[PDB]
Amino acid sequence: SMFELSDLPYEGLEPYISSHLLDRHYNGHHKTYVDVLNKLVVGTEFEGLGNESLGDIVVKAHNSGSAGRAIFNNAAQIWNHDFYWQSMKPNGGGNPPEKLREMIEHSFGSVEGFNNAFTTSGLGQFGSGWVWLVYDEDAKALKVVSTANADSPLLTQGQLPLATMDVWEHAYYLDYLNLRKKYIDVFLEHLLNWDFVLGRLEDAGVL
Ligand SMILES: [Fe+3]
Ligand code: NA
Repeated sequence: SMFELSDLPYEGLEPYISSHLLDRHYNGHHKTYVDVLNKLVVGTEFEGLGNESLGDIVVKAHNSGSAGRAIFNNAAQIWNHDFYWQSMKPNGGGNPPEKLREMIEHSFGSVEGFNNAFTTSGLGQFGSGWVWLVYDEDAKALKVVSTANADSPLLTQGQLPLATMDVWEHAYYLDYLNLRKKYIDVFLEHLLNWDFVLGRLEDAGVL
């Protein structure tokens, strides 16, 4: 019945995300969202709820408009960061597994087509935000979309999130400074967790 900072799935992602950067992003930014949300939900319908309710809280707070905006920003950021950490692994990146190949090829023309769409989307999100690989139920295909600030596919009907890459400047600044492209390159090359993507498409019954 309080929000908590959930454990990382790994000890680190060096040398791609430095020890210092991981510490500041996780124990600094992500931890602070958890603290702030605990403070904000007091006296509201969300008091005494835990991490499993985060998805529900995001949608309800967003629908509330002005009354729910701070709660939305913080709940959404916690949910987004949890998703981000699961979206990477040590020895990640590279080509998708065999069981994903056709869907990737169908949706983006080729692996290189995917890398290009993902990179374009990341450099295209002006200011703070997130890049998502999603399954679009109406297109019957994978898509790349970006969101501003704390927005996510939880806000959009028919769009199942599969992986995310944080493009808030704090996600990469300490290691890559203003070179967001260098960080995006590294994400695709060595971080993206295809086991997570695949596992979620299997859970949703898509594959
Ligand atoms: Fe972040
Ligand atoms: Na959705």
